[PDB]
Parts: sequence; C-alpha cells; structure tokens
Amino acid sequence: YGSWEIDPKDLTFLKELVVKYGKWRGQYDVAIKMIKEGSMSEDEFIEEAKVMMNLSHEKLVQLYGVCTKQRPIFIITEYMANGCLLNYLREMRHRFQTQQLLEMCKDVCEAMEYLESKQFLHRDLAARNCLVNDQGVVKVSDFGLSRYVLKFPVRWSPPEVLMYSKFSSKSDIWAFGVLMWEIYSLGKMPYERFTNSETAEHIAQGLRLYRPHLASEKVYTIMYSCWHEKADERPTFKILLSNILDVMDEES
Ligand SMILES: */C=C\C(=O)N[C@H]1CCN(c2ccc(C(N)=O)c(Nc3ccc(C(=O)NC(C)(C)C)cc3)n2)C1
Repeated sequence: YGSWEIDPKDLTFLKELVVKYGKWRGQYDVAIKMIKEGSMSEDEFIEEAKVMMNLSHEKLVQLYGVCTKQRPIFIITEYMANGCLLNYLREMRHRFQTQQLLEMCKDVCEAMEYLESKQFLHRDLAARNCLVNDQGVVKVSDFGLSRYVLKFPVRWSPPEVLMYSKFSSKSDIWAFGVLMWEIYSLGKMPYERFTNSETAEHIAQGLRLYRPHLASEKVYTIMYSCWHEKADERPTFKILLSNILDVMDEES
C-alpha cells in the first residue's frame, strides 16, 4: 500500500449515510464513499488523490485515503455526523440565529481561502457539497471531484462560465456568493421560480439574486460583491474573509 492507500480490511461498516459511516482499525470514525463502476475516471482520480492527501485545513473535509485494489473503489474521509449543509439549513427546528449563519459562511470562506492559496479550484461549490460535523462546524467537501465524473450547476455559475466555459478562481467566488445566499435563505433553491435555462438568461441580462430576509445590508453587500459581471472586479477569498470578520465584529 502506498501512503494514499487504505486497506479495506481495516474498515468496519456501521451504517448507511453510496456513502457509509464506519471505523478504521476499530477506533477512528470515517465516512466511506463507494464509487459506482463506470461513474468515475478512476486512474485520473487516483493520481489526484495523492495531491488531495496533502491538502489539510480545519474547514476542509480531510481525505484519509482510497481503496483501489478492488471494485468498487472506496474514498475514505472525515466523518461529518450532521450531514449535508443543504439539508441542515432546511430543518426549521434549529431556529438559527444570524450569527450562526454568518459563522457557517466564515467556515466555508476559510476553507476556500486555503484552497485559493494552493491554486486549487473547487469547481462545484454549493450548500449540497458542504457538510456539518457534530459540533456544528461546516466544512467544504468534494473539492475538485467534478473533474473525474464521466445536472450542470447553472444556478451557481457566473456569466463567463455559462457563455464561454471560462472557469477560474472568480467562478468559485461567484459560487461562494450563491452559497451565502443559500445559507441566509435557509436552503431555498437559488432562482426558485426559474428553470436553469431561464436562470442563465436572467444572469446574462445582468440580473441577480436579491437579498434574503435574514441578511443585513452589510451581509448582502458581501454576497452581492461576488456577482460582479466582470470577473476581475470580484473579491478574493482573503478579502471576503476580512469582510465577514468585520461584520461579525459590527453585528456582535
Ligand atoms: C445535501 C446532499 C446530500 O444529501 N449528500 C449525500 C451524498 C454524500 N453525503 C455524504 C458524504 C460524506 C459524509 C461524511 N463525510 O460524513 C456524509 N455524512 C452524513 C450524511 C448524512 C447524515 C444524516 O443523514 N444525518 C441525519 C441527522 C440523519 C439527517 C449524516 C452524515 N454524507 C450525503
């Protein structure tokens, strides 16, 4: 086994989350993703997994290794007991305060600032691809994984992606703004009354999402800044983080 390879004999399966919760060597909690035959460009993914092993940030779901000697192959990651952020936001029982919503934004922004510092694009950032752990901390998952998939996220894409397929750091910025909108809307579908086709037209005509009721003006300004028509006029993740911290200090 190489350092990116986990022996599946070390796994104990505990329940279904295909994705399962289990233990590695009896003691360490893991999530186990079973990669369906024909769904993934597996040799390309394996090569990338070696790089992904070295990404490490507290707000990034950790990749522990892969099991590639049999099929289906397994992806072994940090266990996130409260599941996907989208579903979490939609549970009305939580009765979230806006400070909790702003902290979810900050968690993601810190992960994305880290990926940006490593010149790594997420390519599909959205609440459905963030996870929540047992302490309520949100982390970014599935970063980069769309490249190995053999349902396009129109509603999280900037004009230049829709028109020209121009992906960049600034397309991740645009997506982050839509994710803030998802958080502050408690998990509403962006452009909820429109189809994907209608959304692409709306965006290209220069129109945008509007302010969630739970977002203050200052929070709306931050998400809206991610949607500049000109990619180069959108902020970096480092700037977004500074903006979010400033609002946390002001709205405390
Ligand atoms: C909103 C999208 C979604 O439902 N995604 C599913 C596909 C991938 N999923 C996934 C991936 C990785 C993990 C992990 N690292 O732990 C998890 N974890 C997970 C999922 C669901 C639940 C759960 O259902 N919790 C409640 C409280 C019963 C709702 C817990 C942990 N999931 C999920």
